[PDB]
Parts: sequence; structure tokens; C-alpha cells
Amino acid sequence: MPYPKKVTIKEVGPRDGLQNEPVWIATEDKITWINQLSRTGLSYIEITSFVHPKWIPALRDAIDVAKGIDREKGVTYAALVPNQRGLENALEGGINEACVFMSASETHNRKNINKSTSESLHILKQVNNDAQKANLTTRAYLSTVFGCPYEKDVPIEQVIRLSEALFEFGISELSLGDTIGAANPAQVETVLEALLARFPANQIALHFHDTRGTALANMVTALQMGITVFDGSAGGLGGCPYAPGSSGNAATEDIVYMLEQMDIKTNVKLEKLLSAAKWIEEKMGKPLPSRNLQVFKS
Amino acid sequence: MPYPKKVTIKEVGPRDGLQNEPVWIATEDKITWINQLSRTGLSYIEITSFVHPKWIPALRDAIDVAKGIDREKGVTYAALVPNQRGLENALEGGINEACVFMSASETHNRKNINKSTSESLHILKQVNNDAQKANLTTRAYLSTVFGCPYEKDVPIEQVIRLSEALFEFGISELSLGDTIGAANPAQVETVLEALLARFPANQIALHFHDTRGTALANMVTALQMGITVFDGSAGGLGGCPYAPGSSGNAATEDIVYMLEQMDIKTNVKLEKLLSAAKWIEEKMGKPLPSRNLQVFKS
Repeated sequence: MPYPKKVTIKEVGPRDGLQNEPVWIATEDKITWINQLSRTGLSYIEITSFVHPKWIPALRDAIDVAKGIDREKGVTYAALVPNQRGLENALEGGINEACVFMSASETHNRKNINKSTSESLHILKQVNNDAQKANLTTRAYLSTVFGCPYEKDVPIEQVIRLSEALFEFGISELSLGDTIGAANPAQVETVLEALLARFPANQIALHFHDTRGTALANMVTALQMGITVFDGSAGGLGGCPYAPGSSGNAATEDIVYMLEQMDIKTNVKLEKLLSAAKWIEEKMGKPLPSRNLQVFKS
Repeated sequence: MPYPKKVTIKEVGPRDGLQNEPVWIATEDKITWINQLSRTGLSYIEITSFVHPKWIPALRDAIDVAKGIDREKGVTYAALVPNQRGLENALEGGINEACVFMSASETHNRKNINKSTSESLHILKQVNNDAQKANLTTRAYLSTVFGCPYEKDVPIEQVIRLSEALFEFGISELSLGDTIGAANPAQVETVLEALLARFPANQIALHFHDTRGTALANMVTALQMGITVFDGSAGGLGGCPYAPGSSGNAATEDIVYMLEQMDIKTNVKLEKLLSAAKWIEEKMGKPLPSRNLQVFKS
């Protein structure tokens, strides 16, 4: 019933945020910004993605940035890993944790990484095995769990099914996401109700997109169900490809702020975060959706 | 426990929204926009404020707009009424409901309408008496209930105290607001817990400001406590004077949307609302904070 005392939030701006922005950030600047983040209080940061540069030109400097960051203690630096070939590069970059990914929706999956849910499942399976065998912590990113942009509705049995497989492989955390951004507190409650009744809440994270501005709202419902892991993007970087001109993931600072007022520890020094958000915003030459960032700019 | 089946949302954009925008909307345009709203599905709209034009130059055309609107059936057209002199003008305008107002915080009250809580209380007391005597429904707007920009913290006993007086006068609904916009789901829960335990939930409305982007979040908590009346502003019109450059009240469409996905009836045809939001946004020449409006603009 009572809200948790501490909740760990994971920053994914330098990755999910930058690869979703139609602007190229100088390879150096990325480092400079990630450095700020490192000494912000956050304990987890997806510095980049090791997907072939052809598909993610905005992050073609993955290997370079992975070796440029300051890398602070107590901080878990992670990177998206598409497959073994990618895990290889990630290993050279020094990434602590590898995050595999796939879609719950067949249509979305096949039309994103071009592979059936089974095929992908098989990939991650071994991609996870080799990762751990290299003394690397793994994390899974199951997308389109709250609805698909193509299939629209997504059955709960699918999520459960996949989720069982993912956990069976040996992953450490399954991050469920709201790709299209059409989840409501009611949906997140029935969904987490069916999931939490089979997997440990400690091993489940949530990645909400407030394309409809319901992220924080969904977060509260989740906080009530027991989830204590939430993904965020500094400044709210990253637009929704399904709906251009609209915000993507929830602004990390907005998440950190509200949690603080609720007397929930995040160990994140908001002040610093806010300063960091403003930085990229300036390098972006475009205003970020973050509400507290605006307040910060007084 | 289970979320309510129906929730009435009140539009206050043409008033709280326009008087908070550093731009003058042609008296006619206001009418044209309020007309759209009237046939949007909303059943309540504060068309304007009858405070002396000297303080609210953006709404100096109150009496003019009050007679220009189309005025649809089943729609409750309300206006802000500062005192008897104002109630007089409102009466000529045809306003169905008068909304008195005051601050819970002494400092805020005295530094806004320049009168102690008692003095104001005394005003509203008789201002309400004359209103009803004229066959007019009354509503009270208690502000700074979740914190003051000056006194910062605000004791719950104060709200209760005033709230008891307000209800004792004969008002029909007490709308509690988050002026500074620094309320969290935890605060709205303890607050509504202490209030709902003395006054009927049906006679209590909430006016949240997502200056910190926590509006909808706070709304969920409220929806869980029993409140079924929420104030909103089409497009998110109206900035926060305490923090310029940041959004004010929650975007009506965002509120209507989330509620719909949760299977809660608002009888508001979102599509129409969204269209209306875009309209003023264009007349504003500035983008509105509304998330769904952005999605609408595809």
C-alpha cells in the first residue's frame, strides 16, 4: 500500500534519446554530456547502442563514446546490444551491462529488426548466454507491451509468454515499455497485476513514453503495484517516430522531482540533472519537453 | 477502490487561461473560440471574469463576451465574480454560475486581492448570498491549498477551517487548487483524506497546475479518493506567473484523453476539443504545452 522508500531510475537519454533526435551531436559533446550525467547521482546510464551504424547514424560513434566517457564508480554503464557481433564491440567498449531487445508484437518486431518473435527470442537467448559468460550483467527491453502501432491491441498472454522465456534465459531485469505511448493507469494496473503475479517485482522495470503526457500518471500506479525501477530520458530527449513533434520518454528530471516530493529516494541530485538537461537543450538548439527544465531556466 | 464511471471536467481556459497569457485575443475571436467549446461536449465553461478590467486587461471585454457567446443547452456558463459590484455585471451578462474566490494562505490572499482571509470570507459570504438569491448557482475557488509561493507550507487545519466556512455559506462546490503547482500524489492523498472526511466528495473539485508536470498524476490519486470534478484549460493555456515560461493548468484534452482510455465517461468529444485547442494556439502564434494537441497536429 505505502509508496516504496527508494526507487532506482535508469537514464537512457544518450541512447534512446539521441538516436531519436533528427540532429547529430558531435561525438565529443556526447562524452561531455555523459560525463555530467555520470556525476549527477544516477547509478545507471545507457551510454550508447551497438546496432550497426547504418540504421542508427546518430550513434555511429558508439565504440568511440564508450571509451571516451569518464566512467564513475557505482555507476552502471550499459549499451544496447543487437547480437553477438554487437556484444563483441560492446565488450571492447567496456560496457558493464548489455541490454538485448525485441518486440512483443509480431508485426512491430518483424518491422523493426526484421525477425519473428521466435527468431529474436532465439537470438537474445544466445546473445544473453555469451554476455553473462563474459561476466556482464544483462537486461531485456520488451517493447510494445502496452499496445502496438500496427497491431494496435496486444494480448497479455503474449507478454507473459515472452516474459517467461526472457527470464528463463537468465536475464536480470525485464524492462517493459510503452512504445506508442498509449497506456493509462488502468491498463498498467491490470497488466502489472497479471505480470507481478508470476515474476518478482524487483526484476521488472518500466519505460513509459509520455507522448500523451500520461507517463508520470502511469508511474504512480506502478509505484503502487511495487515496481521500483523506472527508465527516463534527461530533458525528455527523443521524439516519438510514430507521432513526430511530440515528446518521447518521460523527462528524467520530472521523474526524479515528483519522486522526491513524495519522499522517495532516488539518490539523484536533481539540481545537477537539470543543469545537464539544459546543456544538451542548448546543443540541440531546440527546446526539450521537460517541465522542470523550463522551471529551472526560471 | 474501482475508478468512478463518470467524471465531470470543467473548462476554465477562456478565463484562467486567457488572463494568464501576455497576449490580447480579439474580443470577437474569444467568442468564436468559446462557441467551439460550447459544442464540444463540455457541460461547464467559465466564459470570463468580472474583476475590474484594470487588473485583468486581457479580459476587459467580459460583459461583451458574456453576451456574444452562442450559449448551448445543457451547458453551464460561469464567470469569476470578485464582489457584489461584479455580481451585478455578471447578472447582466447572463452568467448561470458565479465563482467566488480567495486564498487559503493569508500572505497570498492579502497580496492578490488585498484583504485578510476573514475580510474575504466576509465578502464571499454576502457575495454568495446575493448570487443565490438571484437564482444563480455558486462555486468557490480556494487557492494555494497545496502550498503557497510566499508562505511555502500551508497547514491542513487552515483549509478545513475555511472550507467549513465556505460550505456553511451555502456554496455548491469548493474547488481546491494547486496554485504554485507543487503538489504530489502523496500530498493530494493526505489532504483529500482529511477533507473528504468532513465534506461530501461530490461537492469538491480539483484545479491542478502541471507546472511540474504532475497534474495528471495527482489526478489519478484524486480519482482514487473519490473526487469526480476536475478543472482544465483547453490546450494548457495560461502560464504560471510564479514561474514564467512554464505551463499552467493541465491541458483539458490531456485530461479528457487519459480518462477515456481508463474507461471513464466525460461526455467530451475529444476530437472536437483538440480541434478547438489548435485554433487558439494559432491565434496565440505560440505553441501550447498540451501533449495530445501535438499528437493531433500529427
